Amino acid sequence: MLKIKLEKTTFENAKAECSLVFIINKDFSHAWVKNKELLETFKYEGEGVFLDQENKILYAGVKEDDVHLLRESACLAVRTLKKLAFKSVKVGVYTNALLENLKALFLGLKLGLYEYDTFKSNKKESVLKEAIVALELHKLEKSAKEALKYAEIMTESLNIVKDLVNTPPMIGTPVYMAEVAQKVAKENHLEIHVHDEKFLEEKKMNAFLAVNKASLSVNPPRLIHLVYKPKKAKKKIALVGKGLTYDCGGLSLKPADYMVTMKADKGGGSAVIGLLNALAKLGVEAEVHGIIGATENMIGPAAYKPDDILISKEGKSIEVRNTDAEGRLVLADCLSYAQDLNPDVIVDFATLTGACVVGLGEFTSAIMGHNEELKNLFETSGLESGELLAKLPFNRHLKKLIESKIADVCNISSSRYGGAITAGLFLNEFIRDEFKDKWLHIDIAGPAYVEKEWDVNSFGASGAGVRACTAFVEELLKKA
Amino acid sequence: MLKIKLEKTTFENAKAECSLVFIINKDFSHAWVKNKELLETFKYEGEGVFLDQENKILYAGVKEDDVHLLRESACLAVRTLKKLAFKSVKVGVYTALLENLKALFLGLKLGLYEYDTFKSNKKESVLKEAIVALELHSLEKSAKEALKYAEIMTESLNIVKDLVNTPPMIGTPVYMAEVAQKVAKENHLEIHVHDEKFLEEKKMNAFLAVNKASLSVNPPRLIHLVYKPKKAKKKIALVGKGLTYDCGGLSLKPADYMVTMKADKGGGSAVIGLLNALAKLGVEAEVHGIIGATENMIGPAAYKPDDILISKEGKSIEVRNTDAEGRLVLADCLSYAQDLNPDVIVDFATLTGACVVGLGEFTSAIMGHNEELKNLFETSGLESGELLAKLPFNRHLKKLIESKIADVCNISSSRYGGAITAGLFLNEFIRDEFKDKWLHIDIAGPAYVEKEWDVNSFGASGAGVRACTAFVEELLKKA
Amino acid sequence: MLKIKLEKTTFENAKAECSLVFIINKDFSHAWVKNKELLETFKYEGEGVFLDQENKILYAGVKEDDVHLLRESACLAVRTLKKLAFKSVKVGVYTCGAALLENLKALFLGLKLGLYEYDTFKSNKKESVLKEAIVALELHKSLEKSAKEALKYAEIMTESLNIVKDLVNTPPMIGTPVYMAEVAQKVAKENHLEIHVHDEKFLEEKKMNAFLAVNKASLSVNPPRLIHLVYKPKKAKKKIALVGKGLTYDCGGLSLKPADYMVTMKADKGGGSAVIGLLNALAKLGVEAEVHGIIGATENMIGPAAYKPDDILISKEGKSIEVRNTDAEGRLVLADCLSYAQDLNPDVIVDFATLTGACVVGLGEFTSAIMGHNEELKNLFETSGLESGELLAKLPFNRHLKKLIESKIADVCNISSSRYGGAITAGLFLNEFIRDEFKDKWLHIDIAGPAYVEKEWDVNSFGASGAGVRACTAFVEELLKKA
Ligand code: NA
Ligand code: NA
Ligand code: NA
Ligand SMILES: [Zn+2]
Ligand SMILES: [Zn+2]
Ligand SMILES: [Zn+2]
Ligand SMILES: [Zn+2]
Ligand SMILES: [Zn+2]
Ligand SMILES: [Zn+2]
Repeated sequence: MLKIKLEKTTFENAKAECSLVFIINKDFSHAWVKNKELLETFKYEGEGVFLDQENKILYAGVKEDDVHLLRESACLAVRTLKKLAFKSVKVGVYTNALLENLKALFLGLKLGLYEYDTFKSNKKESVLKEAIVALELHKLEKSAKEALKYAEIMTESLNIVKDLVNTPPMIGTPVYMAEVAQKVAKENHLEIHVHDEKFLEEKKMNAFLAVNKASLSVNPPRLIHLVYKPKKAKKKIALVGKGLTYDCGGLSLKPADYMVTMKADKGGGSAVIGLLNALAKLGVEAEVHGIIGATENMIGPAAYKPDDILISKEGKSIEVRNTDAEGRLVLADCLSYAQDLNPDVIVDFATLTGACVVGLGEFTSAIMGHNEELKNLFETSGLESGELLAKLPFNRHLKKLIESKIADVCNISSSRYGGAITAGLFLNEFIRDEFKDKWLHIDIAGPAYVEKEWDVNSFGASGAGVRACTAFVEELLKKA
Repeated sequence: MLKIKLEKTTFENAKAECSLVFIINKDFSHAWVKNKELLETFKYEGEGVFLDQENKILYAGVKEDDVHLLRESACLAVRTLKKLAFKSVKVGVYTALLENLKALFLGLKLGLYEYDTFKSNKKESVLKEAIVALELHSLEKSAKEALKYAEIMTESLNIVKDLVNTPPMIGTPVYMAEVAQKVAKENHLEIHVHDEKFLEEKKMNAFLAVNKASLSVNPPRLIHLVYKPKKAKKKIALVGKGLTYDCGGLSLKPADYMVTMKADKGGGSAVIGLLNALAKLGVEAEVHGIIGATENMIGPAAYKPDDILISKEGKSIEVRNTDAEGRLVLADCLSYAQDLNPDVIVDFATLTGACVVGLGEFTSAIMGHNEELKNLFETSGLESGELLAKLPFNRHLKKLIESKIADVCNISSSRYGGAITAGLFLNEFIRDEFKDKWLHIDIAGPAYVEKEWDVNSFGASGAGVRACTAFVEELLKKA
Repeated sequence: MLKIKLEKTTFENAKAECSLVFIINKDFSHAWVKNKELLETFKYEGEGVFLDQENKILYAGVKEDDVHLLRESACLAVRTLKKLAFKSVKVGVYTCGAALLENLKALFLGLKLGLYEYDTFKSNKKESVLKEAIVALELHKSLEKSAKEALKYAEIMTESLNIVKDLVNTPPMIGTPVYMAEVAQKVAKENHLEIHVHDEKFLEEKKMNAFLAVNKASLSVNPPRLIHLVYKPKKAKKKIALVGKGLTYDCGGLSLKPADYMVTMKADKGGGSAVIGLLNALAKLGVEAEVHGIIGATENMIGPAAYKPDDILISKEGKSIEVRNTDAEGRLVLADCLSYAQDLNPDVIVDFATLTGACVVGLGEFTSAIMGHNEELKNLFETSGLESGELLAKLPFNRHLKKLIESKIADVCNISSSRYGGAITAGLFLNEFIRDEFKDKWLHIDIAGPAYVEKEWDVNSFGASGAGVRACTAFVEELLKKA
């Protein structure tokens, strides 16, 4: 809740309790650097932050003239000030290019306040409450206002997602996800449907139901369906999300080291809820459907099993060989329900595979699908939004590794290599021909939840997928 | 090899002891399908091969009208006929025309390859020739061009494959050098073969560290091939990991992961084959092939987790795992490569398991800074029939190879991003003035695979050779 | 080194390019807190350091009035100042809960230790501008004589510690057993000590086959060294033998260590290294005792000549040893070196070894284990050692543990038959090689935890700590007091 006040005034004349000045690429020459000697004395060379005490100026380093590094720096700056006693900070303006840099600056600043400290007995309300932005170029009023609108909506949407994903699993049940979705629907006047295991049975979503069987009597599943219907709809978009509120691996039980952080296996479903908040408040011209399959994957005497053969809603049978490959079962059924809506575009988000993380690192999501133009659009837009992405290619050799001797498809690969992609090729088996060129699969298993601070993300949930998909939709609608 | 004869005749008039007919996308309607009824009776629907016994016609299915699937079926067809009694097969011409003809002739030829040297039941094939009727399903010009590529590329691939398949007691660093010597003699190439004393003079201590355990058994070799044509539009350095065996070192591999490590020399072998291909194709570029050859063995002299190595470039390396040895060898070989002032540097290595986990066994990773250069390699490589993907660097991953007691650590602090942090390790040894001239290709996946797939027999594939050849040809076009 | 200058003046009139003031227990009331308002505005509440830029004052928090936290904070202050542009810092004299002498020692040693870091191989490494601390002889709450005594201790102990740390931090390709002998030779030359460096033939003649078995794998690459340093003062009240495990690298042998466990094994020479540093310290402190430093140096490598599970070795002492795991090699080298040590007929024998993983599992990374039979001797080492700033714990033998190192085909086994009590059963194994006439004169110190830690803690930088040197030094001094 960092308020940003835009003011038609010079940086020098603007009034706040302290000052923020960015040092881009180690350039200390600007007028705003009031006491350069002080920096020399204490050897500040532009890496990280430095507080001039006398002048009450916080300097924040930006290693290269780069919009993404500016976003990071702004976040680090406000993180720093949050611990101090200044109620307000003033900052000059740093910079299509102008709009993107103002978005980065304002979003950066606002995300600086976030941390998941709900359970800390020492949590303190920040004194820092406002950033005063002097509308004057470091090197317009229309752009600032637009950027500020984005920053407020995106900050709110990301923090919704981050709060949901960070919520511990005894609390963050499938029912709890549905409640978060209800608030978002009520806030934006959206249509929402919340289906239970009875609906799932009716629609023959037996893959989804299988995953939930261990825990049905404790925490029943929810299929959550949000709809944003605007005045003008240029496209119909289905966003499909894995809402595994806890994943212990089922009977194929995860080792202890790997079960921690599995409250974040609802990262994909949570991003979809945040995406409907963001896309509705931005008022995009598209009918957007947010579909979340929510359940735990627990172990117990009613668990689904290695050797079970499940009949998916689409009709294809699935040999289960490992119950820890559960996200793709839930997704198989949720994608089927999505396709019944006849959307122009389907994007699914999932913390699907460990192999993705092994391949791309913790900070980068994978993009899969058939339509290269579509995959490129999502990548380019996503990269610009500040998310790290990489396309991973299908091939015919990988496709063969998910065959089953006794079912239509196996829920794991016969090889220990290519897991993220064979997982995407599993999902493909349930994408109808007439949707294969309209479909994107985004595996956010890495950056959805990371146990350290990085970029604009505090320890834990990051809200991965939200910015990227928002940018993707906006660019898509520009062509439409 | 498979002799391919180009004849200006109709398919019908051409003569051979059997016929090969491709069935594209289940189209059985063509005149060359002599007896449709037979195929109906025996339920042949165009998947794989089917042999018309009376007419002596082998049908080979191509699932889609696709040049790469054609290359695959052509290989399967010859594999099938290799076990039969026909000395010759005739085939029509299938169709851009150039790539199709290249795919056809290459695929046909590769169908004969099997690593069967140590098999006691091996017989010589009866099949010697494919008669190609120059008739579509000038032409002769394109055909003669595709056949020249096919012959050079088959030869080049089989050089790489025989070398990679050679078991480690035989395929020593010295053995690699001898193979490189042969290629240089056949191609009138300049060649230098340096030993551990040269390494020592050049202060290539990361390289030497990996070899220390086994120095007294099989000494290391730095192999330097040079192709220098009449006209050189570019200077190109090709740099290969030549680990002729990798047991992991003191960080010993589990038994399950040590099998196939004779193929840790896949990158170095690719480079040897590339100089064969690029010299015989007569490309207008000066090409240097640089191969760092050694084993990574375990013993009382092995370099150790906790060793801190001074690279030739001068940066220090904290060793935390002796099974990340390839990047040490390459660190020094890249430094040697850069002294040559090349316009382009590409390295090939079977570098990381994480690459394989990430992309699957059939696909190589492309890393670097220059997007235009990576894109050229990717696009040309895919067209050559190799599977590739670009993997992106980022600033977060770069932090993971930091060391508290050296300039860089030879492993990442994270379990995640292995192939890429290995790429970022290599990057610390690429001078600023070469960072935009550099490609890193991780072929740990497709270099060696324990089954047949596409045009590849069990074992070595020759991965990297086709993709880099196409990359070079495309590159010189723009120069 | 950080030059310390003692000056007879007030803190205020002393001159330096910056000041250091400790803030104890969040009390900001002292006159040396020049601008108290500044600290409030920027929410400095006494945790860690805070720099008053305008006044050039570094505050360093000391959570309680405690001599050990003072030592830690001093170190932090100088670590912080090392990265700045000040050539000199001035500080006053602090007397926390120790006494004046121990507080002076803490302050001066902490300050000096703040400069250490193992950065030899770093390319970015730069010399620090910070060269001196000006100590103004004025109490925060004979002073000069005590300060001179504390300064000498801090000077000798800093030097001794950094010798151990440089040696332990040295990577294994370089830090061979021969390299260990060379460092010992330098120490000997510097201090005019007797030194003997025995090779594998001496080991052979003395029938030290446990020692030799460990070395067999790597004999042809790096021959072993038995290092024997001797400090002989005019007046010696006691003969003290210090015995150290000098495994310059331990890959585990044929019982190969997992990869994640083989890293840091350059530090398996921590015990031997501490003994080398201990002779430097004790000679320069001029202690009144004949001190022997015995170091068994070798690698424990894998190879075709490596000693094996099922090998049965005849120790120098005569007892046969069933080997069931080659990664329990330190106790074999120590069996033979302890035997050698007892041949000196010392009054006290202390061995130091990075001996067991179980010790670390038991006490944590920061604490050493003390074993032996003589409770009073054990207590002297513990108390002395704690006061010196090392963390320590006595671990008790018992008869049930002793049975677990029995062998069906030899006199003793080099591992226990149980997964439990590893550090203690290793100590009981050592005991089998301690003659009856030395059982009440023997201490075994397992420094497997603190000798090497992969982070900064207390006064120790990433890596080697020099664990054991401060503790043993204090123990010898206390011992000689009563003698
Ligand atoms: Na994650
Ligand atoms: Na492979
Ligand atoms: Na330790
Ligand atoms: Zn799972
Ligand atoms: Zn899951
Ligand atoms: Zn390796
Ligand atoms: Zn390797
Ligand atoms: Zn050991
Ligand atoms: Zn040891």
